[PDB]
Amino acid sequence: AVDFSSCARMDVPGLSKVAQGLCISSCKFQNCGTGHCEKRGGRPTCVCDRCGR
Repeated sequence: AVDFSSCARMDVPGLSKVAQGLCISSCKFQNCGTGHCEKRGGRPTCVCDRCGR
């Protein structure tokens, strides 16, 4: 929906990069789901949505 930011806070230990790398690739395999780290108060969520070109 918004291709500009993606865990650019650098607040997490650092694994968030690999955790999203897999969440994105895995959910991308379907070609209709992009993995995004939706975190706010410390709740890292793995949302997958990328259907429709």
